[PDB]
Amino acid sequence: WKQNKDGIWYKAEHASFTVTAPEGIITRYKGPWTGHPQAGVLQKGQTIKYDEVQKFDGHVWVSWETFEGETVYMPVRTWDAKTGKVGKLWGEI
Repeated sequence: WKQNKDGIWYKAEHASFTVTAPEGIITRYKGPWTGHPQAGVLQKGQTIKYDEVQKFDGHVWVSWETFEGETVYMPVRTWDAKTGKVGKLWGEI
């Protein structure tokens, strides 16, 4: 794990994620923060391959690049910054 200037915990990791959340997962642009503009919604059953994992804004995120070259961040589980406790995974890896 490594932390950048903004306090975003990131780590390299190459794996695939399949969304199992009933109502899908909302994706964001720019970074792993709920306040960033929405990039779409990944619905149940859909799978993506991420190249980096982040811990920020009370969640664990996975990121990847789209065909268009934009980086998209997706939350995958809750994260308590003060204790490090992580919640249920919203999909399979």
